[PDB]
Amino acid sequence: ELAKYGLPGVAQLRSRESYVLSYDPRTRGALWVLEQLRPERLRGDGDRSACDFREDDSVHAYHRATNADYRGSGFDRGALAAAANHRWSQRAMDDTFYLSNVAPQVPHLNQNAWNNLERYSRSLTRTYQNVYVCTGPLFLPRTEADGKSYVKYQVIGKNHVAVPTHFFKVLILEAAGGQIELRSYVMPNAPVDETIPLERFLVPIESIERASGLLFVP
Amino acid sequence: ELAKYGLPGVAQLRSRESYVLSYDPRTRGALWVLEQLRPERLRGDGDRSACDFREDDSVHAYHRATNADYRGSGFDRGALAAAANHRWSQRAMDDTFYLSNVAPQVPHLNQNAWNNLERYSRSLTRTYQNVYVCTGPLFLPRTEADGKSYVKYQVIGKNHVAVPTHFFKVLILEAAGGQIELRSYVMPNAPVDETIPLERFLVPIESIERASGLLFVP
Ligand SMILES: [Mg+2]
Ligand SMILES: [Mg+2]
Repeated sequence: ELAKYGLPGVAQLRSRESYVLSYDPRTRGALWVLEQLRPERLRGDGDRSACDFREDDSVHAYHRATNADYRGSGFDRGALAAAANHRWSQRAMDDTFYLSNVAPQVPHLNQNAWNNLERYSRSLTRTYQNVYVCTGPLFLPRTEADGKSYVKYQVIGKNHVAVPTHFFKVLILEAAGGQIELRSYVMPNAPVDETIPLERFLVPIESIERASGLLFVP
Repeated sequence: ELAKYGLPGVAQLRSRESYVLSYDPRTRGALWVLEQLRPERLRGDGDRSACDFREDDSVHAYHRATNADYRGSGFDRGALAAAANHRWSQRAMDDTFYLSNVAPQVPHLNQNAWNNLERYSRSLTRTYQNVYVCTGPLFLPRTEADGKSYVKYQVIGKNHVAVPTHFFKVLILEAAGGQIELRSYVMPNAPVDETIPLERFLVPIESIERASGLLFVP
């Protein structure tokens, strides 16, 4: 048999209380995380200190981000499935502090501009019955003086956790009616101004689908 | 439950007559390719023109490598599963010319030193009843002027096909008496001296396992 000893590659799905993620052991962070925020269900009892992030013991130690990797890095532990999205229940929001839900994020971006869009998705849960949000990183290519195009991203910690160049957020908004409503955003991993209107970052989703390796048109 | 709209990330395993691969839609290349070389049966009468490659149709057109991506790159279409490994059957060799089995490779490496390593793998079908080979790319970080580590690789064509910085090859040498011995090689995607003994590119498998995100030890 060709599979006599096992295949080296894992399809690394995780389904937590609060989201589903697909994990990439090479980047030491998630490919995508999808949550369904419904209203009804956002605001609730439960909280946790802003810094109580935990490594994921379901990920092999070879490919597992640790708090030490972020230590001294200048990057926030930016959660993709946001914490205030799941104040519904306690470990429903404890699952959002696993480092599998986290990518190195420029702190000004984590606290102001990505934060405003997190609010926007939390505001749009108001016009539509159900709001599904899928979030993840981008590593976008970039030319230099020689004319050739390069992907270049920073790598932090001894475990070499990748710092994304960009992040995407795609929302498909509905149950209560007829169900069109797809909206796609991308911001660079950089101190982007809070003043810029949120929709200056709208992008067609195949932009994201080609770059990310994922397919969203279902 | 939130999976009501499927998942955007499909794990990608193809099984051809000659190998199992696992595909990466973001790099537009295989994460690994798994062959089982057996002492002679896989050297028969098959043959194929050396540049006759097919773009894979089992991969969505947003994430697939094409021959136009390679055309002006300066890079060889280096087959990870070697074509000479499967003279056994015409289809077993035609499978190795799928572009999903191919990564951008510096042509001097493809034809002198990587070639010697594959000729070395085919050789060791002397001593061992079975020789398993797993080949794949590596994207290794390098340290820059500012003291930070970055992963930097070129992308070619307008599907942005990742140019690996290194290549790994793992030999699982099954001796006739059941005994299995392990061997691991990493060579840079560069013109490297074919006169250097292949012994100098030996590396520990945990090193490939931490860099690639794969787990090999059976
Ligand atoms: Mg945050
Ligand atoms: Mg070759």
